[PDB]
Amino acid sequence: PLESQYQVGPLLGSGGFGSVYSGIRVSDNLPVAIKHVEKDRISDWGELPNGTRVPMEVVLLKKVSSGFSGVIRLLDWFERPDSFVLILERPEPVQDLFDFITERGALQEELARSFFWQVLEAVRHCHNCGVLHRDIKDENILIDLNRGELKLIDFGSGALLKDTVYTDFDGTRVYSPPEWIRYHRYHGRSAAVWSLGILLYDMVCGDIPFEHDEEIIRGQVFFRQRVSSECQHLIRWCLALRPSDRPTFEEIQNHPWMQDVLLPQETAEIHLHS
Ligand SMILES: N[C@@H]1CCCC[C@H]1Nc1ccn2ncc(-c3ccc4ccccc4c3)c2n1
Repeated sequence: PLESQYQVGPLLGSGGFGSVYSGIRVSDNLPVAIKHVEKDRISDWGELPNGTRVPMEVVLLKKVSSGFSGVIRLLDWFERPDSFVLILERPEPVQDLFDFITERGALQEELARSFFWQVLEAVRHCHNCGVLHRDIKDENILIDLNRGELKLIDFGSGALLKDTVYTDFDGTRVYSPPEWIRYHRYHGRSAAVWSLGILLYDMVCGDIPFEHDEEIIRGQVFFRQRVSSECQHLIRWCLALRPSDRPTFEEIQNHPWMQDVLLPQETAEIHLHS
């Protein structure tokens, strides 16, 4: 088979996640993203039913890639002596929610609402498939700027969803809940709902609410921009210091602020086109 059925293009980015490149599938000019993960930097390993020892991201993406969904799909993967190479779907034109907020600042509530709903729909899909992302943030959300469809990326800090406590967090500290900071213990859904509150505030305020551990432990949110009282209410609910006091994905989606959402194409025509 060999790994030269893809044509390598510009390096999209690099970090602890490895290196991501823009690619093209030679067989049908399909756009793809190629991620190279060094074997040494793999924290949590997984195993495929056939016995192959692989990165956990491959396990979790195979559980959620039975599309369609708001999750970037794993098309293929390869093993090399000192690395693993993942072939993922690449929307085009595409923009990162982090870069989108860097350019446009605080998003209008109608846009934040459409974007936030699609994340909820995507996260619910991962949970329905027994996968937990565990690093929900603007940097891990791509926008298909023509279709106005958002898609989740980077399951490298994810895990299989479980009803017991997690005592491992390899995600963004400023997006981590107070219970992780204090006890180094959290539960999947409530820790996902905290991060969703950090995300919605980031959308509507143009920045995360907390920079340091004390601000997190305190969990008191100051609104720097004009934001509706219903939106502030949902944010503060998602950011309840006690996990049990946070909403469920159903309660978030049934909140008065989450009503009369736009469809992806309407959002792109009103807010993204031109
Ligand atoms: N969060 C960054 C946004 C801009 C490009 C580099 C990104 N860093 C990462 C980190 C880990 N992963 N894991 C998968 C991706 C990924 C997947 C598909 C992509 C499609 C188009 C553009 C970037 C893409 C990034 C990724 N990007």
